[PDB]
Amino acid sequence: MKQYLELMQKVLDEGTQKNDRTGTGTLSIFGHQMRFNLQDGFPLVTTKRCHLRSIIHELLWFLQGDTNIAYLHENNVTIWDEWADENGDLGPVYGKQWRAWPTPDGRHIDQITTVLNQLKNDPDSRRIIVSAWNVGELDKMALAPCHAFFQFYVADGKLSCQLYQRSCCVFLGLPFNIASYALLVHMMAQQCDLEVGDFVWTGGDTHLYSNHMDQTHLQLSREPRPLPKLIIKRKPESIFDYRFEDFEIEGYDPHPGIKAPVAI
Amino acid sequence: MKQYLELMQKVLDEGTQKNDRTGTGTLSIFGHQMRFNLQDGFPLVTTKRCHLRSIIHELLWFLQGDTNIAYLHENNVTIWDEWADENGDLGPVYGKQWRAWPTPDGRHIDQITTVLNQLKNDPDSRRIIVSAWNVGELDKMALAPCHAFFQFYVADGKLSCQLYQRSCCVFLGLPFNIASYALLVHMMAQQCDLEVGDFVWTGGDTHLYSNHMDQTHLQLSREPRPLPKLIIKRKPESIFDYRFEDFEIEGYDPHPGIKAPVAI
Ligand SMILES: C#CCN(Cc1ccc2[nH]c(N)nc(=O)c2c1)c1ccc(C(=O)N[C@@H](CCC(=O)O)C(=O)O)cc1
Ligand SMILES: C#CCN(Cc1ccc2[nH]c(N)nc(=O)c2c1)c1ccc(C(=O)N[C@@H](CCC(=O)O)C(=O)O)cc1
Ligand SMILES: *c1cc(=O)[nH]c(=O)n1[C@H]1C[C@H](O)[C@@H](COP(=O)(O)O)O1
Ligand SMILES: O=c1ccn([C@H]2C[C@H](O)[C@@H](COP(=O)(O)O)O2)c(=O)[nH]1
Repeated sequence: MKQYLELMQKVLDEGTQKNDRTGTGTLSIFGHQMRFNLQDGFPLVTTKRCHLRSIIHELLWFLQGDTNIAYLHENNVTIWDEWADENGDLGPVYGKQWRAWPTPDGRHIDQITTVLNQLKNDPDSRRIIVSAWNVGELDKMALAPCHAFFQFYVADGKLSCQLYQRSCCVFLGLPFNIASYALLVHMMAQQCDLEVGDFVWTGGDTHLYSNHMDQTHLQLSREPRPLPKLIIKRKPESIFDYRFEDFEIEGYDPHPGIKAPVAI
Repeated sequence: MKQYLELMQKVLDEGTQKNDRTGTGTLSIFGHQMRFNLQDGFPLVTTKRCHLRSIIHELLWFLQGDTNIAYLHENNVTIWDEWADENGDLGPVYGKQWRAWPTPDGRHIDQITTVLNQLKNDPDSRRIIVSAWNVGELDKMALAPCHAFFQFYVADGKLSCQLYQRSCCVFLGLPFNIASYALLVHMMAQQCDLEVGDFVWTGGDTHLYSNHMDQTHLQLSREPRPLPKLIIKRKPESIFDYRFEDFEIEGYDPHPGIKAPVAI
């Protein structure tokens, strides 16, 4: 899409040559923001074919508060296998923090439940937030949260959301993170009887890995196409009752997929 | 400053009306990003005379890990009075989370010292973050954090910083926050022998209160003046050893001050 393709061009033109913890190298910029009016369509990239199957199961996985790769493997979703332990645990990552943030005194906070109730009962609140950046448990996580902080906002019966991504692999992860959250917004909006608003993406270290240069140049050649439309075919009793089948993307006519190496 | 004034104009041009828990009306937009090249000068508002004394003392107070206003009173800083209890306590706000975020294991994490060490030993890290948003202790705080989370970044021997402010009172609090963090960056930079880079400001619910409209337009009719210059007259042994006298602001010729009501 326009915004995404511009971010790619920006990294290429202004990026800085940094050496990352991988050793692979990187072109990087710091601080960037894009706005996606969800009224214009689901922000799923068209200049390259992306698969929602994994994006959806991961999100539903997150909402369960599950941090064991089990559910994902049972649905043929790899993504988190390269960081899971023997048993398939990743530590108190997204999900554990979303559904059971640990207080210093033993209790547990349910941020998703809180956010739902604030949306329904105090939509004007300026502190409707979900944070995965739990400092006290970062050392117990298989990896530090990339999409670490998000805030909801209601205005004219519309639900908007801003995500703060500390680290961003522009080529591989961004398309995935964007669709993931756009998805959540729709789910929340349906559960609270609100129209969808804007999805605002904000990133910290935004980069393109060196061995992605070819792919990026290839993708920048392709013309963006009309955005598809997300369809929710059922309104569950709660935001925790959604099932994979409930979603359907209509009108998605993307350019062919582009394979690329994942630096771990 | 150009960036600041354009923000105000944007809120006024694109903001929708909302009601906050203070019973006061507001004009707000959601999601915005601002950039300040610290090498251009110290980002202190000139279209309105600002008070540095308080800005500096609050910051030192934060770095000390202090959450009681006694210190602020000794130096005659009043900014926090309205929210302190009978004993001057504000609860586990900024200072406490920064210097001693409590984990569930009974440990405590000093995030400031941590980033300092990351800045010196692994400046390329994409996890140099300080968060005051402790879901577990929000209910003990006199006020939920406004400048909630910030990330550092190094490139070309320059230290940049990005702040995420969930809620922002454009006319009254923003000038304070900008200058506060710009100061933290200079200190962090001086301690790490780095040159200052950019201070990126990212806001969530950015608003102007209904009773600030006249002052806002008054200020908006003024022409920004050249940015002042910050001069540190000493290099302390640690980031925690700066005194008020170590700082000098030169070339500050602001327009007349503009008194305005604070929503509590
Ligand atoms: C962001 C995020 C979550 N994540 C996590 C995640 C973790 C480490 C990373 N490391 C690097 N170098 N780049 C990344 O974008 C990245 C993303 C993802 C995991 C795998 C794929 C991936 O390789 N894509 C495959 C599979 C897609 C699918 O199964 O649906 C592809 O062919 O597109 C994408 C996103
Ligand atoms: C940010 C922050 C810290 N804070 C804390 C803080 C806490 C709650 C808030 N609530 C609201 N409604 N607006 C705010 O900006 C705000 C700021 C401050 C508190 C007061 C002033 C203030 O009254 N402004 C006067 C100060 C005069 C003086 O120096 O004594 C001014 O005109 O500058 C500024 C900063
Ligand atoms: C909070 C503290 C700060 O440092 N700076 C700020 O601008 N503020 C503002 C935001 C808002 O006007 C009010 C907080 O209200 P709430 O927590 O959003 O409900 O103070
Ligand atoms: O949802 C995700 C997860 C990971 N990453 C990327 C960010 C970095 O490219 C790398 C993680 O590295 P560190 O930030 O921890 O160094 O994977 C994303 O872009 N999105």
